Amino acid sequence: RFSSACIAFIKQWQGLSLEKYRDRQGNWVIGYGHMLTPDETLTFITPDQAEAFLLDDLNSCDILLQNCLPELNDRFQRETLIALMFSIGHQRFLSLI
Amino acid sequence: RFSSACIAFIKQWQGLSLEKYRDRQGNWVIGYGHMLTPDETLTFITPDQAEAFLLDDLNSCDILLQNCLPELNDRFQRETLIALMFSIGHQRFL
Amino acid sequence: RFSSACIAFIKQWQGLSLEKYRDRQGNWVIGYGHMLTPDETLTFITPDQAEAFLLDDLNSCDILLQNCLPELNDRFQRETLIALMFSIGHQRFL
Amino acid sequence: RFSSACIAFIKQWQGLSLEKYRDRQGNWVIGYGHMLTPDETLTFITPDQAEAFLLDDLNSCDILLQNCLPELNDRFQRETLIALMFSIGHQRFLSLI
Repeated sequence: RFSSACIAFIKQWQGLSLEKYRDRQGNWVIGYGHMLTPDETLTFITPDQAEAFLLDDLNSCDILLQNCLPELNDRFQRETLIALMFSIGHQRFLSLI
Repeated sequence: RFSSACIAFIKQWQGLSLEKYRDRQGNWVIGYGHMLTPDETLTFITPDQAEAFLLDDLNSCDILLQNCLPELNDRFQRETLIALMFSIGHQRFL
Repeated sequence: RFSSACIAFIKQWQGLSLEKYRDRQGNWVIGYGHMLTPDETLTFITPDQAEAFLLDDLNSCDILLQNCLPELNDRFQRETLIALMFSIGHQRFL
Repeated sequence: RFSSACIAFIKQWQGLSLEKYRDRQGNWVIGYGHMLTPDETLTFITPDQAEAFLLDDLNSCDILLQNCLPELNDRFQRETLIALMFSIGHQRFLSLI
Protein backbone atom coordinates (compact mmCIF):
# COMPACT_ATOMS: atom_id res chain seq x y z
CA ARG A 1 0.00 0.00 0.00
CA PHE A 2 2.93 2.37 0.50
CA SER A 3 4.43 3.69 -2.77
CA SER A 4 7.58 1.97 -3.98
CA ALA A 5 9.16 5.48 -4.10
CA CYS A 6 8.40 6.07 -0.37
CA ILE A 7 9.95 2.68 0.49
CA ALA A 8 13.07 3.41 -1.70
CA PHE A 9 13.46 6.87 -0.10
CA ILE A 10 13.54 5.36 3.43
CA LYS A 11 15.99 2.63 2.15
CA GLN A 12 18.22 5.35 0.52
CA TRP A 13 18.97 6.52 4.09
CA GLN A 14 18.20 3.79 6.61
CA GLY A 15 20.87 1.12 6.75
CA LEU A 16 20.09 -2.55 6.97
CA SER A 17 21.32 -4.62 9.89
CA LEU A 18 20.80 -8.37 9.71
CA GLU A 19 21.96 -8.73 13.31
CA LYS A 20 20.29 -7.08 16.28
CA TYR A 21 22.02 -4.33 18.24
CA ARG A 22 21.45 -2.10 21.30
CA ASP A 23 20.65 1.49 20.45
CA ARG A 24 21.71 4.52 22.60
CA GLN A 25 18.76 3.94 24.96
CA GLY A 26 19.63 0.21 25.34
CA ASN A 27 16.71 -1.07 23.23
CA TRP A 28 17.23 -3.92 20.78
CA VAL A 29 16.93 -2.94 17.09
CA ILE A 30 17.27 -4.91 13.85
CA GLY A 31 16.64 -4.61 10.11
CA TYR A 32 15.73 -1.13 8.96
CA GLY A 33 15.61 0.35 12.43
CA HIS A 34 12.92 -2.05 13.65
CA MET A 35 12.58 -2.07 17.46
CA LEU A 36 12.20 -5.68 18.68
CA THR A 37 9.49 -6.45 21.32
CA PRO A 38 10.68 -7.28 24.90
CA ASP A 39 10.45 -11.11 24.65
CA GLU A 40 11.80 -11.57 21.10
CA THR A 41 14.50 -14.18 20.98
CA LEU A 42 15.90 -13.67 17.47
CA THR A 43 19.43 -12.38 16.94
CA PHE A 44 19.65 -12.57 13.14
CA ILE A 45 17.14 -12.06 10.32
CA THR A 46 17.08 -12.31 6.55
CA PRO A 47 16.70 -9.34 4.16
CA ASP A 48 13.03 -10.45 3.43
CA GLN A 49 12.33 -10.57 7.19
CA ALA A 50 13.80 -7.05 7.47
CA GLU A 51 11.61 -5.85 4.58
CA ALA A 52 8.48 -7.24 6.28
CA PHE A 53 9.34 -5.47 9.53
CA LEU A 54 9.79 -2.18 7.62
CA LEU A 55 6.34 -2.56 6.01
CA ASP A 56 4.90 -3.51 9.43
CA ASP A 57 6.38 -0.34 11.03
CA LEU A 58 5.24 1.93 8.17
CA ASN A 59 1.69 0.56 8.12
CA SER A 60 1.38 0.75 11.94
CA CYS A 61 2.30 4.38 11.84
CA ASP A 62 -0.14 4.91 8.95
CA ILE A 63 -3.04 3.40 10.92
CA LEU A 64 -2.24 5.52 13.99
CA LEU A 65 -1.74 8.65 11.86
CA GLN A 66 -5.16 8.17 10.43
CA ASN A 67 -6.53 8.32 13.82
CA CYS A 68 -4.50 11.64 14.75
CA LEU A 69 -5.31 13.32 11.34
CA PRO A 70 -8.78 11.88 10.62
CA GLU A 71 -9.52 14.24 7.73
CA LEU A 72 -6.13 13.83 6.04
CA ASN A 73 -6.79 11.99 2.81
CA ASP A 74 -3.79 13.25 0.67
CA ARG A 75 -1.59 10.12 0.44
CA PHE A 76 1.45 12.24 -0.40
CA GLN A 77 1.14 14.17 2.84
CA ARG A 78 0.56 10.86 4.76
CA GLU A 79 3.72 9.36 3.24
CA THR A 80 5.82 12.47 3.88
CA LEU A 81 4.69 12.66 7.49
CA ILE A 82 5.52 9.00 7.95
CA ALA A 83 8.99 9.45 6.35
CA LEU A 84 9.59 12.50 8.57
CA MET A 85 8.66 10.61 11.74
CA PHE A 86 10.84 7.65 10.56
CA SER A 87 13.84 9.99 10.17
CA ILE A 88 13.33 11.67 13.56
CA GLY A 89 12.40 8.46 15.40
CA HIS A 90 15.27 6.22 14.44
CA GLN A 91 18.84 6.56 15.35
CA ARG A 92 21.20 6.08 12.41
CA PHE A 93 24.99 5.90 12.44
CA LEU A 94 27.69 7.90 10.76
CA SER A 95 29.34 6.40 7.69
CA LEU A 96 32.68 7.84 6.37
CA ILE A 97 32.33 5.75 3.05
CA ARG B 1 0.26 15.93 29.51
CA PHE B 2 0.57 18.87 27.09
CA SER B 3 1.80 22.29 28.15
CA SER B 4 -0.74 25.08 28.58
CA ALA B 5 1.20 27.06 25.92
CA CYS B 6 0.89 24.20 23.36
CA ILE B 7 -2.87 24.02 24.03
CA ALA B 8 -3.27 27.80 23.79
CA PHE B 9 -1.34 27.81 20.49
CA ILE B 10 -3.75 25.27 19.03
CA LYS B 11 -6.77 27.36 20.32
CA GLN B 12 -5.36 30.63 18.97
CA TRP B 13 -5.86 29.19 15.48
CA GLN B 14 -8.39 26.43 15.55
CA GLY B 15 -11.45 28.18 16.89
CA LEU B 16 -14.44 26.90 18.68
CA SER B 17 -17.88 25.85 17.53
CA LEU B 18 -20.25 24.63 20.27
CA GLU B 19 -22.62 23.49 17.46
CA LYS B 20 -21.69 20.79 14.90
CA TYR B 21 -20.99 21.97 11.36
CA ARG B 22 -19.98 20.44 8.01
CA ASP B 23 -16.47 21.57 7.23
CA ARG B 24 -14.94 22.34 3.77
CA GLN B 25 -14.17 18.65 3.00
CA GLY B 26 -17.69 17.44 4.03
CA ASN B 27 -17.19 16.00 7.53
CA TRP B 28 -19.25 16.85 10.58
CA VAL B 29 -17.03 18.56 13.15
CA ILE B 30 -17.60 20.20 16.60
CA GLY B 31 -15.58 21.94 19.32
CA TYR B 32 -11.98 22.69 18.38
CA GLY B 33 -12.08 20.87 14.98
CA HIS B 34 -13.15 17.52 16.52
CA MET B 35 -14.48 15.11 13.79
CA LEU B 36 -17.77 13.48 14.96
CA THR B 37 -18.02 9.68 15.20
CA PRO B 38 -21.46 8.01 14.55
CA ASP B 39 -21.80 7.27 18.33
CA GLU B 40 -21.48 11.09 19.09
CA THR B 41 -25.18 12.03 18.74
CA LEU B 42 -24.93 15.54 20.30
CA THR B 43 -25.00 18.44 17.96
CA PHE B 44 -24.46 21.00 20.84
CA ILE B 45 -21.77 20.77 23.50
CA THR B 46 -20.37 22.81 26.42
CA PRO B 47 -16.91 24.46 26.37
CA ASP B 48 -15.83 21.82 28.91
CA GLN B 49 -16.91 19.05 26.51
CA ALA B 50 -15.09 20.93 23.63
CA GLU B 51 -11.85 21.00 25.74
CA ALA B 52 -12.24 17.30 26.62
CA PHE B 53 -12.56 16.40 22.88
CA LEU B 54 -9.42 18.51 22.22
CA LEU B 55 -7.44 16.60 24.82
CA ASP B 56 -8.68 13.33 23.26
CA ASP B 57 -7.57 14.51 19.85
CA LEU B 58 -4.14 15.59 21.14
CA ASN B 59 -3.86 12.19 22.97
CA SER B 60 -4.50 10.45 19.61
CA CYS B 61 -1.51 12.35 18.25
CA ASP B 62 0.49 11.47 21.35
CA ILE B 63 -0.33 7.74 20.89
CA LEU B 64 1.06 8.04 17.34
CA LEU B 65 4.25 9.61 18.60
CA GLN B 66 4.63 7.05 21.45
CA ASN B 67 4.43 4.21 19.02
CA CYS B 68 6.31 5.70 16.05
CA LEU B 69 8.89 7.90 17.84
CA PRO B 70 9.14 5.70 21.03
CA GLU B 71 12.56 7.16 22.02
CA LEU B 72 11.59 10.85 21.60
CA ASN B 73 12.38 12.47 24.95
CA ASP B 74 12.32 16.10 23.70
CA ARG B 75 8.94 17.52 24.87
CA PHE B 76 9.33 20.60 22.72
CA GLN B 77 9.82 18.51 19.54
CA ARG B 78 6.88 16.25 20.68
CA GLU B 79 4.64 19.30 21.04
CA THR B 80 5.69 20.98 17.80
CA LEU B 81 5.05 17.70 15.88
CA ILE B 82 1.60 17.44 17.51
CA ALA B 83 0.75 21.07 16.63
CA LEU B 84 1.98 20.66 13.06
CA MET B 85 -0.07 17.49 12.60
CA PHE B 86 -3.15 19.13 14.16
CA SER B 87 -2.77 22.02 11.73
CA ILE B 88 -2.41 19.80 8.64
CA GLY B 89 -5.00 17.24 9.80
CA HIS B 90 -7.83 19.41 10.95
CA GLN B 91 -9.49 22.06 8.76
CA ARG B 92 -9.90 25.63 10.02
CA PHE B 93 -13.23 26.98 11.22
CA LEU B 94 -13.70 30.77 10.43
CA ARG C 1 22.22 18.09 -4.05
CA PHE C 2 19.13 15.93 -3.39
CA SER C 3 19.15 12.16 -3.66
CA SER C 4 17.57 10.55 -6.71
CA ALA C 5 15.20 8.69 -4.32
CA CYS C 6 14.00 11.98 -2.72
CA ILE C 7 13.34 13.42 -6.20
CA ALA C 8 11.54 10.26 -7.35
CA PHE C 9 9.38 10.32 -4.21
CA ILE C 10 8.28 13.86 -4.98
CA LYS C 11 7.53 12.85 -8.66
CA GLN C 12 5.61 9.72 -7.64
CA TRP C 13 3.00 12.05 -6.13
CA GLN C 14 3.24 15.47 -7.65
CA GLY C 15 2.66 14.75 -11.31
CA LEU C 16 3.65 16.60 -14.37
CA SER C 17 1.87 19.14 -16.54
CA LEU C 18 3.87 20.47 -19.52
CA GLU C 19 1.09 23.08 -19.99
CA LYS C 20 0.25 25.75 -17.37
CA TYR C 21 -2.99 25.29 -15.45
CA ARG C 22 -4.92 27.09 -12.68
CA ASP C 23 -4.81 24.92 -9.60
CA ARG C 24 -7.54 24.50 -6.89
CA GLN C 25 -6.51 27.67 -4.99
CA GLY C 26 -6.39 29.86 -8.17
CA ASN C 27 -2.67 30.09 -8.99
CA TRP C 28 -1.09 29.38 -12.35
CA VAL C 29 1.22 26.37 -12.04
CA ILE C 30 3.35 24.29 -14.49
CA GLY C 31 5.71 21.30 -14.43
CA TYR C 32 5.86 19.48 -11.10
CA GLY C 33 3.62 21.97 -9.19
CA HIS C 34 5.85 24.99 -9.99
CA MET C 35 3.97 28.31 -9.30
CA LEU C 36 4.47 30.74 -12.25
CA THR C 37 6.04 34.16 -11.65
CA PRO C 38 4.94 37.12 -13.89
CA ASP C 39 8.34 36.99 -15.72
CA GLU C 40 7.64 33.29 -16.72
CA THR C 41 5.69 33.96 -19.97
CA LEU C 42 5.76 30.35 -21.32
CA THR C 43 2.63 28.36 -21.03
CA PHE C 44 4.29 25.17 -22.49
CA ILE C 45 7.59 23.70 -21.34
CA THR C 46 9.80 20.63 -21.98
CA PRO C 47 10.32 17.84 -19.39
CA ASP C 48 13.88 19.16 -18.99
CA GLN C 49 12.51 22.63 -18.14
CA ALA C 50 9.96 20.95 -15.73
CA GLU C 51 12.86 19.14 -13.93
CA ALA C 52 14.89 22.37 -13.76
CA PHE C 53 11.93 24.21 -12.12
CA LEU C 54 11.63 21.28 -9.64
CA LEU C 55 15.28 21.59 -8.66
CA ASP C 56 14.78 25.36 -8.22
CA ASP C 57 11.79 24.71 -6.01
CA LEU C 58 13.66 22.12 -3.91
CA ASN C 59 16.63 24.59 -3.68
CA SER C 60 14.20 27.21 -2.28
CA CYS C 61 13.34 24.70 0.44
CA ASP C 62 17.02 23.96 0.96
CA ILE C 63 17.78 27.71 1.38
CA LEU C 64 15.11 27.78 4.11
CA LEU C 65 16.69 24.84 5.88
CA GLN C 66 20.24 26.28 5.54
CA ASN C 67 19.18 29.48 7.17
CA CYS C 68 16.71 28.16 9.77
CA LEU C 69 18.29 24.77 10.62
CA PRO C 70 21.95 25.85 9.92
CA GLU C 71 23.43 23.00 12.04
CA LEU C 72 21.32 20.19 10.50
CA ASN C 73 23.83 17.63 9.26
CA ASP C 74 21.35 14.73 8.89
CA ARG C 75 20.64 14.47 5.12
CA PHE C 76 17.75 12.10 5.68
CA GLN C 77 16.00 14.56 8.05
CA ARG C 78 16.82 17.41 5.57
CA GLU C 79 15.19 15.47 2.74
CA THR C 80 12.13 14.37 4.71
CA LEU C 81 11.53 18.00 5.83
CA ILE C 82 11.82 19.15 2.20
CA ALA C 83 9.39 16.46 0.98
CA LEU C 84 6.91 17.23 3.77
CA MET C 85 7.03 20.95 2.99
CA PHE C 86 6.66 20.29 -0.75
CA SER C 87 3.60 18.16 -0.03
CA ILE C 88 1.95 20.76 2.23
CA GLY C 89 3.02 23.75 0.11
CA HIS C 90 2.19 22.62 -3.37
CA GLN C 91 -1.28 21.43 -4.44
CA ARG C 92 -1.70 18.10 -6.23
CA PHE C 93 -2.35 17.89 -9.96
CA LEU C 94 -4.65 14.89 -10.93
CA ARG D 1 2.98 39.58 13.06
CA PHE D 2 3.51 36.22 14.76
CA SER D 3 0.72 35.26 17.22
CA SER D 4 1.43 35.88 20.88
CA ALA D 5 0.53 32.18 21.44
CA CYS D 6 3.24 31.03 18.94
CA ILE D 7 5.81 33.25 20.70
CA ALA D 8 4.73 31.94 24.20
CA PHE D 9 4.91 28.31 22.96
CA ILE D 10 8.54 28.77 21.78
CA LYS D 11 9.34 30.57 25.13
CA GLN D 12 7.67 27.69 27.12
CA TRP D 13 10.54 25.49 25.86
CA GLN D 14 13.47 27.60 24.71
CA GLY D 15 15.54 28.92 27.59
CA LEU D 16 16.87 32.44 27.72
CA SER D 17 20.59 33.09 27.94
CA LEU D 18 21.70 36.68 28.49
CA GLU D 19 25.32 35.67 27.94
CA LYS D 20 26.65 34.12 24.75
CA TYR D 21 27.87 30.52 24.67
CA ARG D 22 29.44 28.01 22.24
CA ASP D 23 27.05 25.33 21.07
CA ARG D 24 28.10 21.70 20.26
CA GLN D 25 29.32 22.77 16.80
CA GLY D 26 31.38 25.67 18.28
CA ASN D 27 29.06 28.45 17.05
CA TRP D 28 28.23 31.38 19.31
CA VAL D 29 24.59 31.53 20.50
CA ILE D 30 22.69 33.94 22.74
CA GLY D 31 19.16 34.83 23.83
CA TYR D 32 16.52 32.36 22.73
CA GLY D 33 18.89 30.23 20.68
CA HIS D 34 19.92 33.11 18.41
CA MET D 35 23.07 32.33 16.39
CA LEU D 36 25.37 35.39 16.39
CA THR D 37 26.99 36.47 13.06
CA PRO D 38 30.78 35.88 12.64
CA ASP D 39 31.96 39.45 13.50
CA GLU D 40 29.56 40.20 16.38
CA THR D 41 31.40 41.52 19.39
CA LEU D 42 28.68 41.38 22.06
CA THR D 43 28.95 39.00 25.01
CA PHE D 44 25.85 40.02 26.97
CA ILE D 45 22.37 41.22 25.98
CA THR D 46 19.22 42.39 27.71
CA PRO D 47 15.90 40.47 27.74
CA ASP D 48 14.43 43.05 25.21
CA GLN D 49 17.45 42.50 22.93
CA ALA D 50 16.85 38.73 23.20
CA GLU D 51 13.16 39.21 22.34
CA ALA D 52 14.07 41.24 19.24
CA PHE D 53 16.47 38.53 18.06
CA LEU D 54 13.72 35.89 18.51
CA LEU D 55 11.30 37.95 16.38
CA ASP D 56 14.09 38.52 13.83
CA ASP D 57 14.76 34.73 13.58
CA LEU D 58 11.04 33.85 13.36
CA ASN D 59 10.30 36.45 10.68
CA SER D 60 13.39 35.46 8.63
CA CYS D 61 12.23 31.90 8.57
CA ASP D 62 8.70 33.07 7.67
CA ILE D 63 9.97 35.05 4.66
CA LEU D 64 12.06 32.11 3.43
CA LEU D 65 9.21 29.64 4.06
CA GLN D 66 6.98 31.74 1.90
CA ASN D 67 9.36 31.30 -0.85
CA CYS D 68 9.58 27.33 -0.35
CA LEU D 69 5.73 26.99 0.10
CA PRO D 70 4.47 29.78 -2.19
CA GLU D 71 0.84 28.67 -2.08
CA LEU D 72 0.72 28.14 1.69
CA ASN D 73 -1.57 30.82 3.04
CA ASP D 74 -2.85 29.07 6.28
CA ARG D 75 -1.08 31.07 9.03
CA PHE D 76 -1.57 28.22 11.50
CA GLN D 77 0.37 25.83 9.29
CA ARG D 78 3.08 28.53 8.72
CA GLU D 79 3.44 29.03 12.49
CA THR D 80 3.52 25.29 13.24
CA LEU D 81 6.15 24.68 10.58
CA ILE D 82 8.24 27.50 11.97
CA ALA D 83 7.90 26.16 15.56
CA LEU D 84 8.83 22.67 14.32
CA MET D 85 11.95 23.93 12.54
CA PHE D 86 12.83 26.02 15.66
CA SER D 87 12.64 22.88 17.84
CA ILE D 88 14.72 20.75 15.45
CA GLY D 89 17.20 23.52 14.60
CA HIS D 90 18.24 24.65 18.04
CA GLN D 91 20.12 22.75 20.60
CA ARG D 92 18.60 22.99 24.08
CA PHE D 93 20.00 21.69 27.35
CA LEU D 94 18.73 19.28 29.94
CA SER D 95 17.25 20.74 33.12
CA LEU D 96 16.73 18.50 36.23
CA ILE D 97 14.56 21.30 37.95
